[PDB]
Amino acid sequence: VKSVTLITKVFPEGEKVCAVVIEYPVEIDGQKLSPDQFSVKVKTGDTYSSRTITKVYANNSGGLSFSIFNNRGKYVVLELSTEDLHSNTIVFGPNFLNTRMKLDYIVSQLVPIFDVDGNEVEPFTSKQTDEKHLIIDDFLAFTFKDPETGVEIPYRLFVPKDVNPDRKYPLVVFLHGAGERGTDNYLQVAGNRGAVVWAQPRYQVVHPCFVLAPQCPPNSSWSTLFTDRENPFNPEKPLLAVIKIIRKLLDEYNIDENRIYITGLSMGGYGTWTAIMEFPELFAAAIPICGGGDVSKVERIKDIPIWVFHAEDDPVVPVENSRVLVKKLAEIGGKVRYTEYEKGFMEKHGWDPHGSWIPTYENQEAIEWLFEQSR
Amino acid sequence: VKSVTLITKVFPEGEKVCAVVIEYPVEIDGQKLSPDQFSVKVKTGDTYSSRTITKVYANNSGGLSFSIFNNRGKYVVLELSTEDLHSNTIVFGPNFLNTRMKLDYIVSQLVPIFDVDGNEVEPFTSKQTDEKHLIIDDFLAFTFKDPETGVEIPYRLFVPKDVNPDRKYPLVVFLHGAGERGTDNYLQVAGNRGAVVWAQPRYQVVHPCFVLAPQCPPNSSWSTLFTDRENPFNPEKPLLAVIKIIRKLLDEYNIDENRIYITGLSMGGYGTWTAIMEFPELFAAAIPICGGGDVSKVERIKDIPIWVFHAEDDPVVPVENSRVLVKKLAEIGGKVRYTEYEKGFMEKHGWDPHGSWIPTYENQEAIEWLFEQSR
Amino acid sequence: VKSVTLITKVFPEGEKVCAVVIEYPVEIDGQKLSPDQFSVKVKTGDTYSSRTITKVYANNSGGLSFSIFNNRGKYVVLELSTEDLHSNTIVFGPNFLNTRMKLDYIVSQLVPIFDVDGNEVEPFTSKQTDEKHLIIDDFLAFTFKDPETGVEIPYRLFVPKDVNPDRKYPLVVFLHGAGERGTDNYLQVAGNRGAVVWAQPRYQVVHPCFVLAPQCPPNSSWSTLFTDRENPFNPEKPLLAVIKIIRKLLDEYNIDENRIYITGLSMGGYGTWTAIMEFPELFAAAIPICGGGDVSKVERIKDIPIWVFHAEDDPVVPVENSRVLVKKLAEIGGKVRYTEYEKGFMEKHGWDPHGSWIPTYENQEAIEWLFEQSR
Amino acid sequence: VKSVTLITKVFPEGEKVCAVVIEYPVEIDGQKLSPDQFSVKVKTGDTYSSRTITKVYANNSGGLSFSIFNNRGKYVVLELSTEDLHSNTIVFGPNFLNTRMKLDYIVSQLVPIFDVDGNEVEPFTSKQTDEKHLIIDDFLAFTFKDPETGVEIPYRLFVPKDVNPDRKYPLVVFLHGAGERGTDNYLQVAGNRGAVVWAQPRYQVVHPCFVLAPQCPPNSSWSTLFTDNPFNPEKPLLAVIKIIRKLLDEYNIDENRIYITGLSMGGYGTWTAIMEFPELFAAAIPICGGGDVSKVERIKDIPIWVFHAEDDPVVPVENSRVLVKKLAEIGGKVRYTEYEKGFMEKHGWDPHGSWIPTYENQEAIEWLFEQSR
Amino acid sequence: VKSVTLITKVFPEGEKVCAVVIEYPVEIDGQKLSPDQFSVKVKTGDTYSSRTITKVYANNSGGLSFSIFNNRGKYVVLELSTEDLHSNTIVFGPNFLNTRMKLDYIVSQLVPIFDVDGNEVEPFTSKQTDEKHLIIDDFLAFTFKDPETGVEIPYRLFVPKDVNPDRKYPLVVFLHGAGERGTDNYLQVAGNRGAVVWAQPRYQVVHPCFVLAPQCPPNSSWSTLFTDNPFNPEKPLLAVIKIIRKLLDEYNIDENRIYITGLSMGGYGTWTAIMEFPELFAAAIPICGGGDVSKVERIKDIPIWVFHAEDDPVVPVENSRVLVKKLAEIGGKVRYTEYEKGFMEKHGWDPHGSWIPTYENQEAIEWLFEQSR
Repeated sequence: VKSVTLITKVFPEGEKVCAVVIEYPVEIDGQKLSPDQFSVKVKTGDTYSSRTITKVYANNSGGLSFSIFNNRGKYVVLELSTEDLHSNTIVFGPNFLNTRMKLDYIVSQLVPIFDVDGNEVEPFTSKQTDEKHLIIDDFLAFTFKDPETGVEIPYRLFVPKDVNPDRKYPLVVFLHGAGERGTDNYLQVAGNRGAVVWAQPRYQVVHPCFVLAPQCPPNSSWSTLFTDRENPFNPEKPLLAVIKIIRKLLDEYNIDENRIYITGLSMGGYGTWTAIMEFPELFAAAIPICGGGDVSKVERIKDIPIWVFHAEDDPVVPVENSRVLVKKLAEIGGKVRYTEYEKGFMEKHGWDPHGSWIPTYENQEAIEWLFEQSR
Repeated sequence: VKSVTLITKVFPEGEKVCAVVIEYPVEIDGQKLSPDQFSVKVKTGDTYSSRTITKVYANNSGGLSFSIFNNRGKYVVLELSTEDLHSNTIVFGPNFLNTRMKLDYIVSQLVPIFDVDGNEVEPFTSKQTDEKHLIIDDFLAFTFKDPETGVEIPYRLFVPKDVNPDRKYPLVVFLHGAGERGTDNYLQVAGNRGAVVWAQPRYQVVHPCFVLAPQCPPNSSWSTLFTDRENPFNPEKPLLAVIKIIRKLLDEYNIDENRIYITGLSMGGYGTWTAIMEFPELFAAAIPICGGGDVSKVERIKDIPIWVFHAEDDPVVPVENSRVLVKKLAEIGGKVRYTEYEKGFMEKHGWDPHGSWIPTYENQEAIEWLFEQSR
Repeated sequence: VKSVTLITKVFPEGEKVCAVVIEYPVEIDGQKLSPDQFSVKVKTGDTYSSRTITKVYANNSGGLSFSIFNNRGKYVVLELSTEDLHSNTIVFGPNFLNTRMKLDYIVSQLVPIFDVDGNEVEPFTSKQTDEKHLIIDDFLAFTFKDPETGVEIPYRLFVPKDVNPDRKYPLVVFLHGAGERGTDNYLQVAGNRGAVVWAQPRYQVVHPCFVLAPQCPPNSSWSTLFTDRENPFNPEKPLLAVIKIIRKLLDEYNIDENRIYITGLSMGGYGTWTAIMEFPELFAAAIPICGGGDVSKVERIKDIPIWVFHAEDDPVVPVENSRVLVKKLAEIGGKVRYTEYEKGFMEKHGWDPHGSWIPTYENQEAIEWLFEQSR
Repeated sequence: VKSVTLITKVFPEGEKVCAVVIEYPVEIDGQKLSPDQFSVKVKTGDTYSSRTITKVYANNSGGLSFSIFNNRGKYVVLELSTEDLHSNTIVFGPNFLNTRMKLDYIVSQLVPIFDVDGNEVEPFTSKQTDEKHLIIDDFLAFTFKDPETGVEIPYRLFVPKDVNPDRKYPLVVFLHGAGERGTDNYLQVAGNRGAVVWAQPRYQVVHPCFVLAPQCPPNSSWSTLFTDNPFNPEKPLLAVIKIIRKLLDEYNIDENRIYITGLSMGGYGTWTAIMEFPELFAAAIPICGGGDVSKVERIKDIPIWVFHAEDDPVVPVENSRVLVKKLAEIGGKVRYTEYEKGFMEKHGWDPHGSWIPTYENQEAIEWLFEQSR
Repeated sequence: VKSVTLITKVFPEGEKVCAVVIEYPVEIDGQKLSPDQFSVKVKTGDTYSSRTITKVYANNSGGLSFSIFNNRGKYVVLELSTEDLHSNTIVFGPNFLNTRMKLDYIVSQLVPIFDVDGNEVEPFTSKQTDEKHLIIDDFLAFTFKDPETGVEIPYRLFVPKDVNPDRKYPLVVFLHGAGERGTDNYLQVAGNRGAVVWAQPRYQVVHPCFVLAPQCPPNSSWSTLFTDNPFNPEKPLLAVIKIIRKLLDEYNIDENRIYITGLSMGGYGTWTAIMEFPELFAAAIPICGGGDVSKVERIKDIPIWVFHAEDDPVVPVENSRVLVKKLAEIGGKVRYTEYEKGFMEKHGWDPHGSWIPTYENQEAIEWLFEQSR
């Protein structure tokens, strides 16, 4: 048996282990396979618990790709329920700092299975061999040293593919929330669908597009939110660092300066507002999700298309925070939109009301809308 | 213990008691509070039944506002399930006349609770002290005497706030259904989300805007629906009265004559159609929900933007009623839209199929759409 | 007792028997009727199973029309749950060929019922007397002999009504999937909501419109999908036949040549792509649902408005199939849209992931969108 | 169709319709029969409501008797569920007087069924052509006027079948049950398993015997219970003694095994019967009643097994305690089975209904019969 | 309000709060009373938690006694559910030593209630003014120091009421239960129905008798079980014999029906008691214990009924087998009821807890009492 590969995918609520792919020395028909032949367990933290297997099938790809036409291949897929308790890869530390658990699995083929050549492959158990992160392992990693400050910002960058280099494509920059702050250069891309959505085939196929995901570094913030109990709206070192890495990106890549979009939640949201306000010239449009908020400075962004999102009953970042801005924006001639989710609506869907970014990145309108903005 | 305040909010299906706020002489941390410490009961009609408490928390506001940051305050909030049987404030009388039950509650703190100062507040029970109606207690009340007829129409009016008086804002006039007919000048604003939606922060913050809610007076109707088994489409005294109170409103207030929107359901819907047809000049746009219907007269409204709404299986006001109008409108060059909800769709969501206004006022498109109309 | 009429309606997932209407010699008040007075059973195949009755009511129409105002009439309606196991009329044969079961019912009035005249109608049992197919029995049937080939294509055609003959209306042509291939000239109209949606009152009332539903004939396909394991994209005899029957339609009917829309799923989808590519001049706009796919030939359709739909996890027609086209379209200047449903999304709603046409025809945007296209 | 016959059967809780037996003009292959092919509803009292069909079959018999070896033919039994809400024939009106609603049933055959050669059989609907009461229609009915007190007492009498007439058999006398006071000469025997348990084959093959169920008229009691102190003979009980004498005169009954048993008011009834005629009876099972403890000496020699649920809310458990205590301390021949609080509610029975598990206690039955003089 | 009184009752599983009795200053019409009108919570140990009110009413009594005929007045009983998680007064600490948390309850009347003339009665909240322990507060408490071994033994003693003093009555001696070792003179009698079953009216009206529940101090056992071989008398058991003698000296007790019974360690206790003083006892029910099989000859003549669950994970079922086997082969007078694997888990009891169904087995009770010398 060649390998056992854990597969992760980023779901609205974060990255989860979503399937396990086993590479058999020979092919195998899944025409005959079945979930109860197999066992998948996660360690947390000193015991194992069962992940529940929803489907089973085989292919030669190695992906989650399945055809009712050729249910055979050296790769057997074990698709797992995303509703499982320990499906997440990120445990929520307290304060505002999550951590992503070194992944720990054990898999078993419990009974013999019929192979195509054939006819009998003997039961095995194995810890994993491989992680393979969907729509995360496509972002290159780079660190950046702000030559003027010292501050080092890790960042992940998605770069379109099969795409004529003689055109220029947009850039969606993503600022993450306090929870993904860190140093591992991974959290920012796995915390929620903030960076990754823009990189999904479904969208790339109609709007290619770079994505940038800077990670901002445990003890600080994008804005001066966590660095100044005086006023949280000012540009902090990390945010400035990032503007420079946008500039680096412009320099190196067929990036259309006219369509630099920015978005982020919480700290990343506060951060979006600050970015556009301290650099009105830089960005084509913004989606700030549950942040704030320098009202004196809305005059600058009067001409930037902006869709705001906040849940009414968010108890971490008060909704008044977004209302103040939108209200002032609108009366001033804005160019602004605002979906504010109803009290309960979030809970109703199984979401902390603070996680207002979740329906947001699942909004086809918002994404389509963002791409029709330009300068 | 200073006070016990019932809080009502208008939900799609009507006003419900949604929380109870207790004012304690000292502050209290909810960091330590919990639903099972407390009891909330409603009288109906000679016995009490339990309202079920979903959350518990404390603040200094007095509102449903909660921060995971300062779960303390002289106000303790007891949030109640909106799914409870006797959560409504309006019992449906038979015929077509609802009544709103004088509200009758009793609340108890069942065990001692730790205060911040501290440390021990002793169990109590109390009937209520206060009602405090969210997004209803913002509409001023006024009665109007139609000097030409005699007819007295009570009305509630919402008036934007924090808003430059040197600009002019729109006016959304709301005509309610037979069920809210009356004299108490409350029903029209609590029957459903018809008046109140337009006054929600989420919308006011991007389109300020007056709202008018005339109440029409038990034995009559907006159109001659209930006053003439000959043809129901003609302007009845109440509807005419109202046009005059629009005129009063224009006179007194920075109301933009170009953006007078009108909407209503059933009798209020029939009434919307009549209003625009007998005063094509007055209104910028209309949303008529399950009404009718003077087809001869569609030529006048040929230029008014109109979105129609009716559920297919409404058994009170037949759907053909809306189809006839829309059909004739469209072929004539309308300027019309039409969402007709599928048989079952309503039931499926827990709604009488006659209550087609419910998804409607919960439609972001419809609201956004209404505000981009003007003359 | 005059008659017992089975009523069918086409639901997203196919035609189902949805109610039973009994014609009584006298009138009857349903004011007093009730489901438990009655029994409805289906044969499958040598035993009967219970259909579950959700409502009961009476009218004089004979339709599913109900008024809380006149719950009386010679027609008693027995509305049945659409969630029943043997509610469908089509059993899925294996391979790619469904068949529609000759319908077999037995109904009983189990106890006496009070009539209006009155007062006592005696229990009965009866097999059915009548089928009466909603929004299917409106399409005329015609067969066509392609004079150049020999191929005979049956087809169903919907023709607007109450509509000025001096204007011209659009034509929505529907190509069905392999499953509805056949000869009975019915399957194509009952397999899913593909033809019928466009004929629903809700839409006809705002966009009248012909609908054409050719049926393509067991051993073949619209494109050369099933007729050439070399390349599936070429025009097959049936598809060509159909273009000619469009021409027949133009000739005979007030059909606006500028607004000939085309749509279809699977084989019908493959077929849509081919149609527009081999006749760029003929069609105003297209919605191809899970098909393919001649990439070399996208240059021709560069100017046709097109909304593509495919579910990510469709295992019959791979999603890459639609992505390839959309991707190439877009970079070439398309005029294209693309909703690709998320892995799981379908299953989540109770739908085979291959049935991506189901949310699609239930999309108000897509329908509204289609009608604003023209030449 | 030749007929549709209801079948009643006395369950611990009382009488119930528990089968509908449908008589065909041919022979039906029950092999292929199914509950979902029929429907049975009971009118109450304005509307009808469904009865749950639990099983189906197919004998030549006509009784609720089924054999896996021939599931055929002429007769078709539909067994109904006894957890159905409207399975009770008796409805407790608002008092101590229940009543037996005349039975109203409609029965339909929903689909064609295959007969034995098969051959379809085409659907029908019908009201019932028949009632038929198991074991309960096996008790002869008689009335007796007290010659004496005018006061007429209806009785039901079970006679052993078909056993050697030149021998004497025991007599079991049952006393209901304020609930069953009346005139129909039916309530006393349908209220519960009071009189019927003795009559079931399972007990009759081994202790063949007569059983006597008189009926107290309304507005009276067996003891002076519902007149007032409550323990002296009332007209009705007096009259019953005479009926016993009448039966001895008329029947081969063993005078040394006349047993008495009763149930609530019948239970008072029982204690009074024995304390006032201590010579007459060989043994007694008073269930949740009471009686004169100043007269316990009189009965010190009769085997007695006393039954009462501790959480009884109608007849204070205390009434048995006092008697049992005094009895045992004075020499005895007494038994006591005091059901624990909760036990009754645990088994779905009103805690006053202690006769329910009692008459179902095979040890108590066998015990009674081991008595004599 | 005059008072709020908790009511404890010994359930097979141990002691529980099962009613709160609320004393008004007027008379309440229980007819109109409802569970949803009150709330009762038990503090444990930091927070409180809800108790389930299952029933409500309304007597002048004060006990858990209800009559449908007057649901009134002064006193109001709220019965609590015994399937509640925190219904146990005793919490098993981590060992063979449980403990009885001082009872902490808060009780509220949520709505006005109609009194008998009615007349509202206005809501209140209160902690408890009272405990009150059913049957358990009917055993006098005494201590005894061994004059002898210093070793002090607390005991509870039940005395028959109110029966003829010029007669001798049996004595039942109960031995807990490592769990119930202590000093409070309460655990032995609350752990389970060990001592109380004998005291319930249902058994007392028919076999009136004394019962003795001594308490083994902690760190000891009745036999040498928790010292070490485990079958010889320990200080505690020795002392208890003397208490028996003391009671005979002090009380009208029939020396020919002194019965011994115990339960786990008390069960060892029992086998040791009899093998070391074979003259003293008339019969014995050892429950899941063991003992010296080399000394079985000694006891060959005492009626004994042995009980033990086969899947016991504390005291190997084998210990009873060996004794019962040797006993029967040697002449006997022995019974054995070995509960099948699963039976205990089927009924919600720890398979070690075999005393639970045993003390609930009315056949075993009646059996013990049929013994003598």
